[PDB]
Amino acid sequence: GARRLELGEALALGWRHVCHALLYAPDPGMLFGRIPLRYAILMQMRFDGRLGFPGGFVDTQDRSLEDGLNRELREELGEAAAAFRVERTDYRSSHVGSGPRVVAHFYAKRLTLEELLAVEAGATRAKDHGLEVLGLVRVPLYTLRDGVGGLPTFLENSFIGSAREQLLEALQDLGL
Amino acid sequence: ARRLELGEALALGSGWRHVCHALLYAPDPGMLFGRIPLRYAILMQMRFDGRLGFPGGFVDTQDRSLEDGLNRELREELGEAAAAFRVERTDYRSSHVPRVVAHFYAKRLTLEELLAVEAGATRAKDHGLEVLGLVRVPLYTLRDGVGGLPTFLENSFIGSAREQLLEALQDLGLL
Ligand SMILES: Nc1ncnc2c1ncn2[C@H]1O[C@H](COP(=O)(O)OP(=O)(O)OC[C@@H]2O[C@@H](O[C@H]3[C@@H](O)[C@@H](COP(=O)(O)OP(=O)(O)O)O[C@@H]3n3cnc4c(N)ncnc43)[C@@H](O)[C@@H]2O)[C@H](O)[C@@H]1O
Ligand SMILES: Nc1ncnc2c1ncn2[C@H]1O[C@H](COP(=O)(O)OP(=O)(O)OC[C@@H]2O[C@@H](O[C@H]3[C@@H](O)[C@@H](COP(=O)(O)OP(=O)(O)O)O[C@@H]3n3cnc4c(N)ncnc43)[C@@H](O)[C@@H]2O)[C@H](O)[C@@H]1O
Ligand SMILES: [Cl-]
Ligand SMILES: [Mg+2]
Ligand SMILES: [Mg+2]
Ligand SMILES: [Mg+2]
Ligand SMILES: [Mg+2]
Ligand code: NA
Ligand code: NA
Repeated sequence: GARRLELGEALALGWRHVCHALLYAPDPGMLFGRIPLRYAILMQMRFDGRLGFPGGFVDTQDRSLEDGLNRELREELGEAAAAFRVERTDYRSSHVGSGPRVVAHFYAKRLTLEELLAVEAGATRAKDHGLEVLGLVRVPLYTLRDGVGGLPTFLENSFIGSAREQLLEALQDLGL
Repeated sequence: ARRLELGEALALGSGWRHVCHALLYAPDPGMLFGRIPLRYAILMQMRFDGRLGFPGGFVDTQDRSLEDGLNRELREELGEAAAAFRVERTDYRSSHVPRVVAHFYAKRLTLEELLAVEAGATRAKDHGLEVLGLVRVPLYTLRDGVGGLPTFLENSFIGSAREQLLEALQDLGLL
């Protein structure tokens, strides 16, 4: 897919910069009792008809990449997002997007389960709800019985740009 | 799957199980970007297997009817905002065919009822467990031509929900 860049290497090009973020939180619940949920991971169904992570374009009124990311999260989720900040400490990888001079920045934030729920809960009151944002979904991590149902089936769905691959890496690296 | 009449499908042996699901929808005067008219908000959901489907579940013997069994599953899967209405036999659509025959419904609500339904749908009993969240079908197609609804239909669905969506979009002039 799109070439993997360094931050500064990509930051060098004077271009459209777009940041998205995976909010996760640890999950002691079990499906049916049997199945481990492990973590609760927040994606969203976009206006595209594709699955993906929240956030969006970085503009000229953004003091830093983070400012725009944290801005585009509040737009898409409402004021549950104002309980945290995704801090570049969270920055994971960059990819050259299919748009005219479009780099894509991927973040991953560890929230607590108690913060994460209130995001879902405040999502109908969001500014872009039923507009850019159609609906928040969780990611299934368990994959069982069928040997195909669960996560694998989930990843057969459509994903925006590089979200599938961003999602896979986060599961690998942050050990599963 | 393969179509059948309702009575035909009610005339069946003890080894058969029945399952009910309902397409909820409401008129929407809003527009995407203040330009693309939206039309209706049509709720679908992310299942435990990552297959896109409609609210609903098995009828089972303990519910008095198919409608009851739908409405109960609907309050479990969607939360207590589904108690604001009740999806009757006059909201039934079709019956399709392991040994199961699946019934599909379409219920037209207010915009305010359907919006109130999304807010409470995280407090639902099956949220996190059975259901992993709610979504709206985009009905528009974007100027690129691929985007919008067509790209939403590229997703992997459960049983015949796709057929049932495409059916429900044309059949009451949502297309
Ligand atoms: N992991 C990933 N990996 C990779 N790329 C990823 C990834 N995740 C997401 N992306 C996506 O991230 C980009 C933007 O997506 P978003 O996440 O939604 O960012 P966002 O929330 O800040 O805003 C979205 C934009 O809003 C729209 O704007 C309207 C409107 O303002 C109006 C005015 O447009 P302007 O040209 O004046 O706006 P500017 O773009 O110039 O600022 O027309 C736009 N529009 C409508 N249809 C089209 C079209 N077919 N082609 C181009 N533009 C279109 C679109 O241009 C954009 O999709 C690409 O779509 C790319 O696919
Ligand atoms: N449009 C549609 N058109 C048509 N069919 C449709 C449509 N939409 C949904 N369906 C499906 O609605 C039926 C099930 O009801 P649901 O719609 O999911 O609503 P519901 O809330 O009652 O949930 C049914 C679930 O199924 C039950 O448990 C599972 C699981 O634990 C499992 C436990 O043992 P297994 O080893 O068999 O698990 P699997 O190997 O089967 O995955 O038994 C149930 N189950 C799991 N997978 C399947 C399958 N492919 N076919 C039939 N039953 C299945 C209940 O505990 C759950 O509630 C059929 O699975 C059917 O495929
Ligand atoms: Cl604004
Ligand atoms: Mg946005
Ligand atoms: Mg977006
Ligand atoms: Mg059930
Ligand atoms: Mg259920
Ligand atoms: Na924006
Ligand atoms: Na409209």
